[PDB]
Amino acid sequence: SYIDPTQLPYDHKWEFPRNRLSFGKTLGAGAFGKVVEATAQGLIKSDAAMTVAVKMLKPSAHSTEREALMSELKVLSYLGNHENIVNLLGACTHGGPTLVITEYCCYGDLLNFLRRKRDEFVPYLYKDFLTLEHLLSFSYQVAKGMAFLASKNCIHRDLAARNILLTHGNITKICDFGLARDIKNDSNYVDKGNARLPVKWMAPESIFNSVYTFESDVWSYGIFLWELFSLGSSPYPGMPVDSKFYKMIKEGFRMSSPEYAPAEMYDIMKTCWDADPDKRPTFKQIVQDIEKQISES
Ligand SMILES: COCCOc1cc(F)c2c(Nc3ccc(NC(=O)Cn4cc(C(C)C)nn4)cc3)ncnc2c1
Ligand SMILES: [Cl-]
Ligand SMILES: [Cl-]
Repeated sequence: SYIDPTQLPYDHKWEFPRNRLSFGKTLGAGAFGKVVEATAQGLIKSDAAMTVAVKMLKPSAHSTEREALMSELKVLSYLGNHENIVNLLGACTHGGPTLVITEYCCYGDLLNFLRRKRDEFVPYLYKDFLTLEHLLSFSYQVAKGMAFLASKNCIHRDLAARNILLTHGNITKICDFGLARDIKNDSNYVDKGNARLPVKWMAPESIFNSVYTFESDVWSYGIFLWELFSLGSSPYPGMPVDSKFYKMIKEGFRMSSPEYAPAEMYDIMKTCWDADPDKRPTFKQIVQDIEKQISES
């Protein structure tokens, strides 16, 4: 962390009346928070309703979780809108609990989308089959969103396919479910000290020294590329997170290329996984690299 989210300002232009929201089904829930599908009336200039996503806390939440939701709102307001990120539509900070209104993404999280599309995947129609072209586009859009986050001095800390949403026209949006994810029952989060952490996506310096940087997010992006080109497989298959796992990461063990990864995409993964953070590429360098790969395709 380079910037203190609590000190970031919230623009009151985002303020929306909560009585103009109609809550539907829960899209995701954790121990202290949830994301609900909702209908927002008067969000559009004309008298028309629109589907939105609303993040809110559960009655189970404490002062820490209340501050974390406000900190998330300040970060979203500070960042402003970007094509490759879930965008803020509004918020409710008066007359009740904090509500954060973000855009609805019709295809949901990228991880479940890849798992659902896995069997009909075509490397190279009405069928809407997942292709290598879509995977390259997804890699490019996420690198672009990450380059923008880096440019605003923001560290994601939990970049993974599960924190990517898919919307209209195979458009990816970096998100953070955070408290609206049941990390206690998610096998992708491991007990490490007093926390439940996504260890298989974390850079060694994050694991062993609690250091989160622009470079540690780059490491996670490399893990994300592995998930993407394996069509939603869990990283380090058959390897539990134990003493042997930590020893192997420290001693230089790295995953082999996934079945559908082009050699140039696996080259990015290897550089993302450099033990030296200074030897890893920046998100901007990754964007330029993928750009070249797409044009040459
Ligand atoms: C087949 O699928 C059917 C549709 O299913 C869904 C499921 C969902 F969970 C959805 C969803 N959830 C959601 C996830 C995260 C957040 N909040 C943030 O990301 C806030 N944020 C953003 C950041 C950084 C800038 C990256 N940090 N915090 C808000 C909402 N949203 C929209 N549409 C969804 C659609
Ligand atoms: Cl509850
Ligand atoms: Cl609250």
